[PDB]
Amino acid sequence: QEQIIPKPAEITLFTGSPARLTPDSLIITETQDKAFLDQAGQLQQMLSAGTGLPLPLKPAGQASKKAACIVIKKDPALAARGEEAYSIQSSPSGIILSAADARGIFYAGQSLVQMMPSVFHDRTGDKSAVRWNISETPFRITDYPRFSWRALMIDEARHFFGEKTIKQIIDQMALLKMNILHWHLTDDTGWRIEIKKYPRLTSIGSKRRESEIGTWNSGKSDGTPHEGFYTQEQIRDIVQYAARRNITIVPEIEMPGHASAAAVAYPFLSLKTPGEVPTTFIVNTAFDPTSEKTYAFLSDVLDEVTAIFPGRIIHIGGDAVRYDKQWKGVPEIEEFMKKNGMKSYADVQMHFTNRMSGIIAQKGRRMMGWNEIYGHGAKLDTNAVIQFWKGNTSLAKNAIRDGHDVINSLHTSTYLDYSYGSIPLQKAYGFEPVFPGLEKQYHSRVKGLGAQVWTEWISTPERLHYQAFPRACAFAEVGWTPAGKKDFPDFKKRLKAYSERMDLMGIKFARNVISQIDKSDFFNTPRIGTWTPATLTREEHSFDVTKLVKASGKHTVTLLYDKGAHAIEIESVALYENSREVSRDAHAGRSGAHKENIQYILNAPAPRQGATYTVKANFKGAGGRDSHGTVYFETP
Amino acid sequence: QEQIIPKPAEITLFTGSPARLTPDSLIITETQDKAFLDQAGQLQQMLSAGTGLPLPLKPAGQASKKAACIVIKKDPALAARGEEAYSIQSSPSGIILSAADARGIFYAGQSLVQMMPSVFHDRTGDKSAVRWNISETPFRITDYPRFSWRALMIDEARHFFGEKTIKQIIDQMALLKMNILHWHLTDDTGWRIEIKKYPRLTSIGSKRRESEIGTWNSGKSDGTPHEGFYTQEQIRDIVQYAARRNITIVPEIEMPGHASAAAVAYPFLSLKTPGEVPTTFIVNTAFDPTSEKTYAFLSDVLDEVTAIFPGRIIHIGGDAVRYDKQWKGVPEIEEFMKKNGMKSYADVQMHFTNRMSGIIAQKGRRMMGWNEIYGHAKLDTNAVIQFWKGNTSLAKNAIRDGHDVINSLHTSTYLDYSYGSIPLQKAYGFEPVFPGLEKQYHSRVKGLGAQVWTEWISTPERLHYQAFPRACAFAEVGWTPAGKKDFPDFKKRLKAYSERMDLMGIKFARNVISQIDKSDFFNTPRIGTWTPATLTREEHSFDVTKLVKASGKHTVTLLYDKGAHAIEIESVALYENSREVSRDAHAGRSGAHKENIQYILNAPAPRQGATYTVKANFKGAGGRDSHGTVYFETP
Amino acid sequence: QEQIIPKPAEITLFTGSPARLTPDSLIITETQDKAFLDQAGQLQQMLSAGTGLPLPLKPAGQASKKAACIVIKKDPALAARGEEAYSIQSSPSGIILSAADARGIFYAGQSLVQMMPSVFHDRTGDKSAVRWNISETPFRITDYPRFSWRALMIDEARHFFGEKTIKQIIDQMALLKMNILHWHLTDDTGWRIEIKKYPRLTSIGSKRRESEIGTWNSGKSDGTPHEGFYTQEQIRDIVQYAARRNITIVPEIEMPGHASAAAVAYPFLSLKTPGEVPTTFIVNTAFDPTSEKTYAFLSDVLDEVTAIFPGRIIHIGGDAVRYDKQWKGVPEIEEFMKKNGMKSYADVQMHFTNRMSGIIAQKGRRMMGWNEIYGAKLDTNAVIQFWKGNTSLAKNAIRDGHDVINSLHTSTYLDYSYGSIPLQKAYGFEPVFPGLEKQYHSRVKGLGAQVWTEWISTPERLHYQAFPRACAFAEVGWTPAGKKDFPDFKKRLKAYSERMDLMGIKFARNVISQIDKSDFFNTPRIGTWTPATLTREEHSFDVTKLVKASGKHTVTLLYDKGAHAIEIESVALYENSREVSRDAHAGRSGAHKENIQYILNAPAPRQGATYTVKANFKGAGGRDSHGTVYFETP
Ligand SMILES: CC(=O)N[C@@H]1[C@@H](O)[C@@H](O)[C@@H](CO)O[C@H]1O
Ligand SMILES: CC(=O)N[C@@H]1[C@@H](O)[C@@H](O)[C@@H](CO)O[C@H]1O
Ligand SMILES: CC(=O)N[C@@H]1[C@@H](O)[C@@H](O)[C@@H](CO)O[C@H]1O
Ligand SMILES: CC(=O)N[C@@H]1[C@@H](O)[C@@H](O)[C@@H](CO)O[C@H]1O
Ligand SMILES: CC(=O)N[C@@H]1[C@@H](O)[C@@H](O)[C@@H](CO)O[C@H]1O
Ligand SMILES: CC(=O)N[C@@H]1[C@@H](O)[C@@H](O)[C@@H](CO)O[C@H]1O
Ligand SMILES: CC(=O)N[C@@H]1[C@@H](O)[C@@H](O)[C@@H](CO)O[C@H]1O
Ligand SMILES: [Cl-]
Ligand code: NA
Ligand code: NA
Ligand code: NA
Ligand code: NA
Repeated sequence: QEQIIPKPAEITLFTGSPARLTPDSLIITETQDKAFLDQAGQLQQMLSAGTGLPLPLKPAGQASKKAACIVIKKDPALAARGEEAYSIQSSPSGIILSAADARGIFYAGQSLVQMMPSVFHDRTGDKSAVRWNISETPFRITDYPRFSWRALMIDEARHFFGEKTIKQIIDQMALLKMNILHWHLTDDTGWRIEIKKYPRLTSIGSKRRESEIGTWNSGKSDGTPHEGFYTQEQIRDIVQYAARRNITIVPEIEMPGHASAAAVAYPFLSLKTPGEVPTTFIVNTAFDPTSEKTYAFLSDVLDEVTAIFPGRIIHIGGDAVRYDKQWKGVPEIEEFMKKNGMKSYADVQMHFTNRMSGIIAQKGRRMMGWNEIYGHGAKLDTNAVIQFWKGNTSLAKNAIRDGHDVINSLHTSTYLDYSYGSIPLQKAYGFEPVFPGLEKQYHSRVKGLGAQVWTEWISTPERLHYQAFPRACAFAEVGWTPAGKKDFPDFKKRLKAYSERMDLMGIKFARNVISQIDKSDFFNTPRIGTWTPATLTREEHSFDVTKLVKASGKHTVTLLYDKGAHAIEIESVALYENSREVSRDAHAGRSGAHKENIQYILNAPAPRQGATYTVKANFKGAGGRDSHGTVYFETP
Repeated sequence: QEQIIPKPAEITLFTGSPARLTPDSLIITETQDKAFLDQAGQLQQMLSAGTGLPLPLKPAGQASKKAACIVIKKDPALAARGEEAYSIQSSPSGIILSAADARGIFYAGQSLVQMMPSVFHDRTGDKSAVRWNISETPFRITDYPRFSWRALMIDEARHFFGEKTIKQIIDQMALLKMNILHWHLTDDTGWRIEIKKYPRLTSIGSKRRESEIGTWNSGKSDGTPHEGFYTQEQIRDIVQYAARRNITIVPEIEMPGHASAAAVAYPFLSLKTPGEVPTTFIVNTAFDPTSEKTYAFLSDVLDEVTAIFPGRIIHIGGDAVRYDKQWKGVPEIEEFMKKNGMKSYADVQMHFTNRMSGIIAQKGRRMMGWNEIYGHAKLDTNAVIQFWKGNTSLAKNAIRDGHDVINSLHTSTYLDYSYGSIPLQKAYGFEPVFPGLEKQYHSRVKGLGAQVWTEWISTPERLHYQAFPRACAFAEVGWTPAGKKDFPDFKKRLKAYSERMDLMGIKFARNVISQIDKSDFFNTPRIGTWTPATLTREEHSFDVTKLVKASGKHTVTLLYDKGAHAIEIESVALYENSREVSRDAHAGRSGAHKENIQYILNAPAPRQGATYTVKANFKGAGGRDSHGTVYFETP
Repeated sequence: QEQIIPKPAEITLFTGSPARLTPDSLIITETQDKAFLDQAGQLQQMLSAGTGLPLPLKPAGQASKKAACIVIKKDPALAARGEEAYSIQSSPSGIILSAADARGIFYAGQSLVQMMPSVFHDRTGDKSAVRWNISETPFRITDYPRFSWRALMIDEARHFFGEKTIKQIIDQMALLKMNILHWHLTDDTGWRIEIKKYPRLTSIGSKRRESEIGTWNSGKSDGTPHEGFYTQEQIRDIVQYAARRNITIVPEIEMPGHASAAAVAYPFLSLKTPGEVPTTFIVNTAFDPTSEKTYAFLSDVLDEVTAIFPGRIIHIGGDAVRYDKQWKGVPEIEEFMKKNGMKSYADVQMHFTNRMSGIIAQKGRRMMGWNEIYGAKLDTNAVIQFWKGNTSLAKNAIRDGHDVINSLHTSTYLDYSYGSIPLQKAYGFEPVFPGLEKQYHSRVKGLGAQVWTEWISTPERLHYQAFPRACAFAEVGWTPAGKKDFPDFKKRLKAYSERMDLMGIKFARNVISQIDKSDFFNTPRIGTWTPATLTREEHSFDVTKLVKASGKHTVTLLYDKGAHAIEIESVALYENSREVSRDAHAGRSGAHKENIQYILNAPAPRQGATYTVKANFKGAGGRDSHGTVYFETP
């Protein structure tokens, strides 16, 4: 049925047969705007490669007749919905793609691919036999993002991955309509940008002798040198590759902290420069806030950043320095503080980060940073963007009420380096970027969200995939789909289909995740009973569903363990019409810490007026009766 | 691909590939008989939309052997088997559908449909993706019905469903080759046929304030008015729609009982007319059999019935009046009985139905009624007797007296009953020839009828649930030769046929189709049992040395019989002497509920002089009180 | 790679869509070599019938490049790899079949068949519904056999099957690229070759009253007469049937032992001729080696053999006579040993086989025999077939100038059960004798697998014993040693089995999923269980050092000894404390074994983390159980 991730804003389904691309189908451009023509050509190349169909570009050929073509239109009425909005009208007569801005057409194409057979992505095989149907019926889609900032961050400073890997990540982002690549390119353990005025930033800072592994303070090492960096020509190519796929790159140059690799290259940049690039991930060196050379150096670097990154926003990091380890007691710090009348080390960081916002602004750019740039001593430039990642949400809300745009990256929801125990798939999908205590008038200041793939413990592309996917798919939906249309069980079904595409595209996403059952699948589902140690003193259990049996069809009963030392063993679940059985699903299930076949399918008859309907479930405690659970009843 | 329900009478399979309908295929008529030409237009129109292929009608001689074409022949050889017989000769040379009467061709086309992909029935399906193969090999089919009367009754008096629903029912009947729609159109709770001479029959009799729900005497009501009736224009349109699909409509005007709606419309028609159309289903009002105006009124009604229903037979119901509630101690009745020398209230009823049989005969029609109309001024010998009661001697005597009889034993054919009361198996096992009837009389047993009473049926979907799939079983009972009936095979065929019902929108009962029944194994070898004593060990050995004669798949079925505990099955293996040569190790459970109780073993080509042993590892589930039987099928 | 059995020697895959044959496809020959034009017509006939496509032959230059065409070229470069070598270049623009010798084109065709839908083998199947793709991508194959002698032996002396059955055996051999049919046609219990000069060999020797069943000296029999033989016309027909499919027939006339049938027909041929053709399989009668009549009679037989069997090599068996039962204490033997100075009965047999090898050499042929023929003079060109695992003897045979074939009986005797020789043992067989030095390897020309038929009385039982282990021996004979891979072979054997089904081969269906401890001599062991360990349900096995890549790892719990099995409920993989994969299903590991393999999805490993396999199992009826837990990577 409907399988697009993100789920689009407005969908209208019609009855009949769907559109199908054939060897006779054409792509017609009914506009002269060349931005739309460039998108049309890029759309032709993509669709032809994946389907094998020729799909040549023509403004003529009429619209054939019984050969559904692709029509690209420029519809001004969608402009109220932003430059990323588009509409799709699909029927056997035609497939019309419209947008106010050319970027909408690209996203229309991605929706088109996701409504076609997944084999589109196969690099092998006979595709001349595929039925290239667009969904299962005719339809009208009007679509647009809830949030304008839908970001994925890749940390290449902790471990470098390179052009091939990041282009493959960009491909996943575009297919999910994520539009910001936050590129964390500098940190203590690596510097990954060629700066032509300062060659040692890469010739020294891009190489280290070994890497700590396992976890922080593991005492374990791989004893393996690690190096890599991007040349400025590579960065230009990747910027272009991303922009063609509707993605703006936000570069991050960490400061005043996370500066070890830069300091080793040029030791005057820090008051406590390490002897070599750190081999452990527990070292955080800080730039010297008391020497103009620091600011002069950083401004020269930022000059080259702006020449090769056209995006308006530059991320400085700006998270808190480890004051005790780095500045406390250093004479250059204490005198600097006494002179300028500063009471705290945090005041010294605020001074640095405020000065950098003026340096960034004088380059025609806009500064972004982690929420410490805002506070907790003068105040920060109102134009600065704040990425919230930790603390009381009152800090983000205070910044919003003071006039800052905010990106919600609360680390307990969005840090993809964490395990699936720490952030399960349902926690990623249930993330709500708009802080709940924030008054409605302020909501438009929450521009969106960012998911972070930190790479201390990620050294291969396949491990990067394992950590980033499938949860990045959830964040793409949180960023795009209207809040009122979010639906976690439905998202997980669509995720199964989408996981075929990830396989064919080489993405080693986490396996044991997509098909789990969690209690969050059932907030929108009726509850018909429970079990307790007391109800386990019998094995036959009856639950009334009279009010829920309104029509013929399939009903799914789920016995979901909640807590207790013991699971339940389930023999069968049946539906009774009055006192007679009319459907039974007999199969062994176990609902406890592990959930094994806990869903039972019941076939309801067209209801008998005046009859009662009862779900009867035969189950008992497994090794004991300390078991609590809930019985859910789905009526699709 | 012998999927057809009902099972055809004679089939001979060949070797090779089957015929396939392409966009080149044609339908050519090899006969000028107009009845065949009208049916060919029907066949072409149906098949074109189902398959999405042109399938053009071209006069004979324009047959290109590029593509297999459909040939519609007329073969007088088939007349020995009646007007509904036909033959299908299938091969890439072409598909030849022959028949002595045009009705045979229609059924040939329905069989054609059940041999093609089910996508035929999907209206929005991608039909151009399909290969329209007729079954899977060449074949000759010589088909005809065992019984001439294969009827389904729809009650629209209790609840009215209307034109769209009844055409949908007619469609399912036609695909199952059922040929009689018994239309129960009047009863106590409704009158659904427009009678122009007596407009209150519909203006009053077709409306009631509310309906009892749940069951008789429930004390529950839906509080919802219910109304509806067919105009005579609607009935003519539905008569033709049915006639196109080989179905004769037998109308029923209930009498002398089930008269409440007629009486309330015209209170002189009953001695105990209710004050309003009953809101419950326990009220059964009787026409007044002592008054001439009653007979003249009903004779008038039947005049209008005959004008719009072309069928030869008119049903009156004629089941017993509730004598003690309606007639006993009523002065008119008691004196009528003295004047006529009658000793029982049944005598009064029989006088009424006897007289109605003459009134109907004089209109050039035949009366039909339930067995109450038959006994030992008198009953027209051309009357048809339909039996709800299992009384073989009464049917014997009716046959000797010259009556065609129809068997509708209510404990087997009443589809308003639950599946506990009448399981699918019991419907399929129904034998219309009354048990013990001497063979001399079998030929007057003209068929069967299955009844959908609608007291507790208010939607088309619930009508489907009660009517199907047991109506499929009766279609087979009525068509298939008795010696070719095979319930296990019917169940396999029904599983396929239910795909068609799904796409056609028939909300049949889903849980009743794919059961395993103990009767399935009556002629399957028994290699062992289990008892509480044998469940004290995990491993169980059964000798099958004398049964393993060829390589291939052997099926072990561990079938629970009785006891408080099921058995949980870990694996079943085949041993050649002391060597394991096959093991099916899926988890199974056989008890009150059946969970994967069939185990597939691959036998080697048998080795001379070797012992073969089925070893089954199983134990009691929760205890040892369990008995069952182990069956062994060869390929 | 492909699904072809045997695995080709060199494969190169590319991205994209595969070549596809259509009704417009043609077969084009770009060589004038008439041997290639002949193979091309035979290929056309075979492919058009299987696919239902017309596939007409067209000359180079008169074709439309609309559809993919098959192009047949002669490539002398492949000559260094022998006459059976070939290459295939396939893409949507064409399918080029190349070979140095016309025999290679036939094997190129057999590989094409295995890369197309299996409906090819269904004579009645719906062939027009099928997309005739050559595999799933463009590819380049260069292929050639490792061994030149890839033999299957069928014993029709013990039980006669006949022409229809041997031809369907030949069809399998050809699809598997086996090139030698070793035809065991004479023995104690039957003589199956018509010899016109000695008509009693078949009129007497081809008939027996009944057959022993069960096992040797069972005392049981079937009370059923059994008879049959091939006429010389039938032989010539089967010889050319094999030759059209790249197979040379090596006939076998057993001597000096296994002679009962011959002797009963002509009693002067043995010193201990039985009274009737034996009806048990333990009787082994010896020809009389001390009498000139025997050699004259056998030379006459071999004259007729050479006229209907054209191949260079004739097999005599030559295995040891039952000396104590047949020759010891016989006056003619003891006097013959005195006259000639022989000290052992084996010397008498060696004199016999040595002399037969000269008789066979004088007819323009090469003698072949079991290792007893090597250990007046043995013809230096004789071929030695080893049922005995004796490397020093094979080395000496090679040093004395003999080609040798390896048929180690404990690995290649397909009359044995699958317990004695499981599929994996057949596949793991190495024809190069263990310990043989490299300089001698070139004289190991291949292998032979033997279907003895004492206990095989039907074609279907022949299939059950012969297949699928014959499929493994086909791969041993052809595939390079370093490209062998038993798991991948079982994967391909699944697909090859559809072809066997459609072609009527009643192969043993259960054996591909058998598991033996021998399956795991080269698989890591991550732990064991013992009566000690069975006191708890949860068990933990470290696999930190073994998790190196993403994908499916397999845990096998294999019972070794003890009076009790274990019942298994679940097996899970843990990354530190995070459960990351769980295979929950019921299994049992004891005298019989069910579902004892558990499949786990490893993520891309996290450097420095610990990976732990956790398994739930307990004792079945007790705790006297010992086992080994194995761990396989993807
Ligand atoms: C602002 C920020 O996110 N800093 C670090 C980040 O660099 C990374 O090390 C992460 C790993 O979980 O932990 C954070 O404390
Ligand atoms: C979410 C997070 O990373 N929190 C802190 C962070 O401040 C980091 O800088 C480090 C300092 O030691 O410890 C972490 O626990
Ligand atoms: C919540 C839960 O799964 N509890 C136990 C489980 O830990 C396991 O010990 C087994 C014991 O029988 O089944 C369940 O009773
Ligand atoms: C002759 C006959 O079938 N009469 C009634 C019928 O009208 C219907 O009410 C049915 C419901 O089961 O009960 C029968 O007694
Ligand atoms: C006859 C029968 O099925 N008995 C089963 C019993 O064996 C056991 O499985 C139990 C599970 O708690 O359910 C019972 O209904
Ligand atoms: C040399 C040789 O293989 N001789 C016999 C062979 O004839 C056959 O009887 C086989 C059956 O197992 O046993 C072998 O010992
Ligand atoms: C090694 C082995 O299988 N031992 C089993 C034993 O554990 C128990 O299960 C018993 C049940 O029948 O049978 C024995 O053969
Ligand atoms: Cl005998
Ligand atoms: Na569509
Ligand atoms: Na407020
Ligand atoms: Na003799
Ligand atoms: Na672990």
